[PDB]
Amino acid sequence: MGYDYDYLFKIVLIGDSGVGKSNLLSRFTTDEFNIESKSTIGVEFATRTIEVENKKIKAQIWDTAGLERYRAITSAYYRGAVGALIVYDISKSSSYENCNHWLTELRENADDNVAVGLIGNKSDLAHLRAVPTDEAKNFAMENQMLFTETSALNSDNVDKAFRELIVAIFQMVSKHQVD
Ligand SMILES: Nc1nc2c(ncn2[C@@H]2O[C@H](COP(=O)(O)OP(=O)(O)NP(=O)(O)O)[C@@H](O)[C@H]2O)c(=O)[nH]1
Ligand SMILES: Nc1nc2c(ncn2[C@@H]2O[C@H](COP(=O)(O)OP(=O)(O)NP(=O)(O)O)[C@@H](O)[C@H]2O)c(=O)[nH]1
Ligand SMILES: [Mg+2]
Repeated sequence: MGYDYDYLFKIVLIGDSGVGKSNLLSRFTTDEFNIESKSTIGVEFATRTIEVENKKIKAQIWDTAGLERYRAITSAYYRGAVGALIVYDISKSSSYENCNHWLTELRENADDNVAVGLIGNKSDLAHLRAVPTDEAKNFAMENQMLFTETSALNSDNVDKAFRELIVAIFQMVSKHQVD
């Protein structure tokens, strides 16, 4: 209360430890980055309110370490989420290859009809690129996922990545005028 919003969307970040989930969260919600961030303790969330078609959408973004955890924690994490972002590190091909493992956790825990986006983070490390863009783009298309390469470090495409997901959920859950 105190805040006028039309929608609240819970969105979860999933992906290997180290890919940059927490920095994506912090960059998107509070415009902060930390080069010395460590593995996440417990579960955290932050919120940013954006505007789409003149409606205010509260985007509540959840974060937890990309590591094995108990069933009760993972169920609470996914519960109520209407969007997910699967994150890999464009400089680390093993993280990208593990995306199918994250897709599996998603299918196993997520509510019906969640919007899914794939993010290749750390695009500022293109001098050490291990994952070709066209390969990742194709993988996203094959699995009906949004796709963006981002850098939490320099802010490149971070708003774009989150906004596109939010706009996609918004599209789904509201009525729209034609012409
Ligand atoms: N809780 C609450 N907040 C309101 C209400 N009306 C306006 N506000 C706050 O006042 C802010 C400024 O109003 P408004 O200009 O309508 O915001 P917008 O965000 O719609 N800006 P433009 O529309 O861009 O100014 C709103 O963004 C909102 O945070 C209200 O009825 N209840
Ligand atoms: N160069 C660069 N480094 C990044 C970028 N994003 C995150 N990092 C760095 O990569 C490291 C890991 O980031 P972090 O956000 O903590 O990853 P995480 O996915 O949250 N890990 P965990 O799951 O364990 O909690 C940190 O040193 C962080 O600063 C980026 O866009 N570019
Ligand atoms: Mg983290």
